[PDB]
Amino acid sequence: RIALVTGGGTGVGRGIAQALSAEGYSVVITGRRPDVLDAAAGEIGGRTGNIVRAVVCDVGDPDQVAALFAAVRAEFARLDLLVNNAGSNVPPVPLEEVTFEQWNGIVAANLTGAFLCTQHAFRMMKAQTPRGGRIINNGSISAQTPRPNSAPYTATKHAITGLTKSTALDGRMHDIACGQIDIGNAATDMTARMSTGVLQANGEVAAEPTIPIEHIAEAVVYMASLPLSANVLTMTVMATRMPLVGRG
Amino acid sequence: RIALVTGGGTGVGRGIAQALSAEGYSVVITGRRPDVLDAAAGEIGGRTGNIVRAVVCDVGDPDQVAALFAAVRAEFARLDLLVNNAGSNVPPVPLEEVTFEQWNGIVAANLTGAFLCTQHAFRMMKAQTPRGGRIINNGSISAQTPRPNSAPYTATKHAITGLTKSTALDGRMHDIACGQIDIGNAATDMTARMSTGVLQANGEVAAEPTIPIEHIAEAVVYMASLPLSANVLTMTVMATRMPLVGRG
Amino acid sequence: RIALVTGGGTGVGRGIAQALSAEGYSVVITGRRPDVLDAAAGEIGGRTGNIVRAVVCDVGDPDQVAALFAAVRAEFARLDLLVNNAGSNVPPVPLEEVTFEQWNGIVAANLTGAFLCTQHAFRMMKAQTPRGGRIINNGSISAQTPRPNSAPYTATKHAITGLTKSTALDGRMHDIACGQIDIGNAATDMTARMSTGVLQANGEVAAEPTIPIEHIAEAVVYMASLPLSANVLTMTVMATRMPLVGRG
Amino acid sequence: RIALVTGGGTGVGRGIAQALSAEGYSVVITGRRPDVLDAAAGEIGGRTGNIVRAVVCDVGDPDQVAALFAAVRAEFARLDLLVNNAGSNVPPVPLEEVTFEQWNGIVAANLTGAFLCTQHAFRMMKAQTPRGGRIINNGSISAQTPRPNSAPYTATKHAITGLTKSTALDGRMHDIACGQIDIGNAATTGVLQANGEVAAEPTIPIEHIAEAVVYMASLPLSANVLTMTVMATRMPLVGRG
Repeated sequence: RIALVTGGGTGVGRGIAQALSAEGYSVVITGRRPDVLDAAAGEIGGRTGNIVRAVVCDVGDPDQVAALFAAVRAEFARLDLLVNNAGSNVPPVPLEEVTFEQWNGIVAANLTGAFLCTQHAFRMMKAQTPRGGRIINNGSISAQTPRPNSAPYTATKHAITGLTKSTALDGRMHDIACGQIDIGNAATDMTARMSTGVLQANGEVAAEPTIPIEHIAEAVVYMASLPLSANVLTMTVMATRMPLVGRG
Repeated sequence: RIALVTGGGTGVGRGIAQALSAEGYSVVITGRRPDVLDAAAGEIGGRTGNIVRAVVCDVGDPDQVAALFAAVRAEFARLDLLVNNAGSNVPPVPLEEVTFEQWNGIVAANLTGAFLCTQHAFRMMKAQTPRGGRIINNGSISAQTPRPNSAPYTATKHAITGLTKSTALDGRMHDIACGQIDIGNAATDMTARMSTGVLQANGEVAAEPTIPIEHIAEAVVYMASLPLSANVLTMTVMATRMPLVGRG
Repeated sequence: RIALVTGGGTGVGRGIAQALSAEGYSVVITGRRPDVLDAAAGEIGGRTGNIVRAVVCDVGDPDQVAALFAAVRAEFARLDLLVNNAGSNVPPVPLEEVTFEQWNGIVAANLTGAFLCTQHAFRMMKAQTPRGGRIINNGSISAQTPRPNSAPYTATKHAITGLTKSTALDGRMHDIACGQIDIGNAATDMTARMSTGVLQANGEVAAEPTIPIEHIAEAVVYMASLPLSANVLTMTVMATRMPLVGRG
Repeated sequence: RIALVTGGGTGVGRGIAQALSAEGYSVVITGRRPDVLDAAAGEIGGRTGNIVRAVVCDVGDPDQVAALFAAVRAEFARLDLLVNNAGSNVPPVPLEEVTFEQWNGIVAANLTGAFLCTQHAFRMMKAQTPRGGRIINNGSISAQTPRPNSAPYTATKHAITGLTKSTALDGRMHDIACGQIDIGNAATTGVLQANGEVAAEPTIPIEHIAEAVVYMASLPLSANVLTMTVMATRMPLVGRG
């Protein structure tokens, strides 16, 4: 099975790529930093003995995205699983202080990118035989309830839910499944913004609990392990003790 | 670890119970049909080789649920996992023709039982040591979007979403996690091969695609396997090509 | 036009009944206490010069609900609007201390009543010429996000959302429109000035910002002003500054 | 009271502007077509006797957006109400056939414009005295449930839900309220059903949408319609597709 994980050189993406590789998949990963990507491909293929190709790619750029998918096709002929994971955040700055440059950055990375990757996945999954495949979109807890000072991130994540639905709907008759995982506070280490301090509903900065990245990878492996006729349309996996379920 | 699965003698409940047993849990299942319950317990018990107990119990009855929980406490002293699976649908009938008996019946089976068991899980989990546990509510995609002639069913399943939400909020400080699985057309092979017709949005009757019960049991196993600090707040697992994600 | 407002002798329901009457509806309000209900009807009819009829009734009781609707048919021969407003919020107690009596009462008040009335509205609205009419369900902010120690109320209000969806679906072909209003901290000037403490997400007690009942009343008048072919499917009207939209 | 309606020259926006102008608001409308915009402002103004200004302005352009709000501040010194109504759709072409231009254009129209106007509204409303004001976001039924071949539209409208929540949250302590209206089949023949078939659907007069917006804005800042869905009753939505 062929898998493509955008933003798979670092963090959650990497742990997903790693777990996917251990399960047998051939895995392509994308990122913008060749050293990081090269490194991760080497370590993961290292451990698993299975194929790991690294393509440097800006998913906001349509030519680069188109090139990425033409390379994947040229080497593997088909694509069985796409994990749309590339993203980014804005500093928690006041809403009216977000620069145009920051705004464009997050729309491209968090929404446009996931959209261009879906298009190319559709074109490949429709054409290949057997037809079909799965697309899993990395969402966020921000697809449900915002932190203060997070309009852009919160918009782009909400937009991903929309994308997931339309994709789930348009792909139905084509044996293409689409599902979304909303992630709550997954972190490799205390270097992450959750341990470093994130805004609470009252506008204060505080540290929040996190969950090992390993659990998310596990979850995604389960979503992808399903036959095309089953689908995890949405799932929320989170640090249990982080604020979310109460009023803020 | 000790697990309790209501309505675990049949269907989704049985598959969940079996999977949990194969995972090494000591499993306790409930139901109203003694033969069927024993049979189930015996079979699972055999294949896995672990303690699978069967208690005949009407989870809509406070006295029975009390006994149910007193039994569990007396044998195992603790409870790590409660799966609220007991529940039943209803043959569709025009909204105004639903009898009081039917309404009351479907409220007790789909809501009250799950509430009563949650109550007792909480009391056990808050008092046991180590303290804490996980509660998984079986909801339904009717918690999202109804079939025609299903007000009572749709209401109780929406009500489960709220129950999960409150249980999750109230349990947060006690290491008690709760999450909901919304299932879309899971069926045993025999039941699915029946091609039972169901009401579409336009009122027509037609059979729908289904998925194996195993995939739901795998998902519940995953949910349950996380440490207490992690939680699947919700997840929709479904037959990919059944109607739902588009407009009805 | 004929309108029926359950629990319309007091609070939000009384305010709605007042505004509808002011709009030239004939209004039937229901409630458990005769003196209260009678006074309200007379007070309202006074200001507007329109018929306000007070029926002392427990909408959780099937027989009573039947007499109620029979009394409505016998006098006005039609029903054009049903506002399911009767309900109640238990004073907050730990999840596991909620008595069976409390549970049955809140489920009967907050969900059963609305269903039974909706059943009879259907009956009448399908029979009359020309057919149709509107149903407005009083949901809650708790249909979205719970306060701590409120699983029963949160569950019954979530349930109303299910009810509304199925009602809207089933009524479609009969020119019956269903919509729901989720109210956030609406209060009488009397009740509001008391500064009553309520539970926050963290378990602290504090008074919260409120809004005049008059605004909910105005909202319902708008919902009902639409021809049957248009519908406010849902609206949330709330105190702008009360906690809700951020994480708790 | 000073109101600003983006895309107020035509369709739903123009209805909202008309209704607001009738309630006694001074109104500013925006659009890219000066001829249409000028004429709509004249029609409305002549009907109500109230000030209606037309600013030619593409909301996806941060300079034009800044210049627009500077003109509002210049004449009125304040803004009480922003209605983010501007927006567009993309032909029901299959998902992989949508062009990059079509994508960029709907993103700019439906999400970026709303965000940019929101920014400037915040700046003004936090500075003016009395401070605060209200922002009403025109969302869509597509923020709940998609038609086939509508990923870009469905995503951007879902994004509006995110924007609304964050605005409501960040605005709370500055006497800024923000709510969203999801419209179903405003009249402005056949559209795509869940099964891919083309069929026509019930609609609702612009007049009822405008009424709903007028209701939302009639509230004092301490009250807010956080979201509402106003729709043609008998259109598919609440059932499975």
